[PDB]
Amino acid sequence: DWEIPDGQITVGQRIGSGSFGTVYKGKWHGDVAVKMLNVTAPTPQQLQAFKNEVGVLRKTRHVNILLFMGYSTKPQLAIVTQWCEGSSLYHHLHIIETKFEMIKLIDIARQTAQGMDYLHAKSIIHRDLKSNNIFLHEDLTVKIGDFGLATVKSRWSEQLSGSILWMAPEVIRMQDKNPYSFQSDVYAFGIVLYELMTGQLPYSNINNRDQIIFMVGRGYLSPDLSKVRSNCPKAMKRLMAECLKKKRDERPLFPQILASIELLARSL
Ligand SMILES: Cc1ccc(NC(=O)c2ccnc(C(F)(F)F)c2)cc1-c1cc(OCCO)nc(N2CCOCC2)c1
Repeated sequence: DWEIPDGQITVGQRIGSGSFGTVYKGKWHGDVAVKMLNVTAPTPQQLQAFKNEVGVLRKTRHVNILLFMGYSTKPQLAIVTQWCEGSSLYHHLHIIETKFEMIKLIDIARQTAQGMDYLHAKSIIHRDLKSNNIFLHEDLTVKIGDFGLATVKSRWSEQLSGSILWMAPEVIRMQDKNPYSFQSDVYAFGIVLYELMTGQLPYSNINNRDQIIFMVGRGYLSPDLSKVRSNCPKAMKRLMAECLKKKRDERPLFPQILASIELLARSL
């Protein structure tokens, strides 16, 4: 089992906090990351979202997926994962503005498609794929996770969460019927491809969030693919357009995406 014996995990510096949890850099067989899902006695919702997140993570054993290490219920509900030196893709592209070579951008894309293909084969829909959830371990290896603390685990689009730029037209329309599919994860991956190849977030010239929501959902607005840097291969721009298709069934799945990136990478 993955239940860590009591009084083994130690917690150090607070790395983040939100409505749905607090993350610390901790110690348990070396450096680890610890997520405290509750503070006071947990609600039945918190216990269930904990059981569901642990259920998802315990099924993952892949180099491009954040390493789940274990869990604790005493004294608080905790999830222990590996600790990674580095920064997320978001930090690199939009905060410190790292100028990666085209070969590295294609490799980050390949490693993300690699981890995504794995999750989909295990019937795990990410539901929140974006550059912030793509960690660059030692600024070289992609480690996909869900580092967000604004959202809860399980169920599917209540809403209320700013990951709108990576939302497929069918997800951004905020309908009662569950809009989440493998294809909505592919659209989010297409947005990540846009960020890699442009170095920008889409719709940067629109200052109104409700207008972005309305227009993407209605198909009036889509990413400007002419913004992709000159050295972006024609196959990559073609793949990006395929992933961003408004009709979800027209979107390629990750075994196809992965084969397209692997062929692209060999032909540089
Ligand atoms: C500790 C923790 C526990 C569970 C989870 N859960 C998932 O990752 C998850 C949930 C649902 N599904 C999946 C899916 F991948 F299958 F989709 C994955 C995350 C963390 C966590 C939070 C976070 O946040 C930092 C503050 O934002 N930083 C990290 N780092 C680890 C690497 O070193 C830098 C710090 C780890």
